Amino acid sequence: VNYPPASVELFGESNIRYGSSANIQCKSLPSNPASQITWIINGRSVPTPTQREFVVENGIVSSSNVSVHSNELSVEAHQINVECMATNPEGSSAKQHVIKIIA
Ligand SMILES: *[C@@H]1O[C@H](CO)[C@@H](O)[C@H](O)[C@H]1NC(C)=O
Ligand SMILES: [Cl-]
Repeated sequence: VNYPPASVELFGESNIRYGSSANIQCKSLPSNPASQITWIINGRSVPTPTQREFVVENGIVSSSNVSVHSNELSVEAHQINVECMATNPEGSSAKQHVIKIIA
């Protein structure tokens, strides 16, 4: 009856020009109860401004869209490591997405 999200779906630009932002979307796989989306940029948590929840047959999908801005403090070794985590009381799952900053 209750179970954690089995994984997350992570979509977005994989290469962007320095100074621009990448549109990143995270969608949890279905969970019960609903999961909270947390974002991690280069190893540190950042706010989740909004998340949107949908019901499916199994449980609930949580979705969050963010824009990741590339600048001198967010870029490390010419990339940005983005991780999305989906957590409910039964456990959590996560995926990472690497944004390359092109020269
Ligand atoms: C989130 O982004 C996806 C494309 O990556 C888009 O289809 C969807 O409508 C967006 N949702 C919101 C609330 O912006
Ligand atoms: Cl791309």
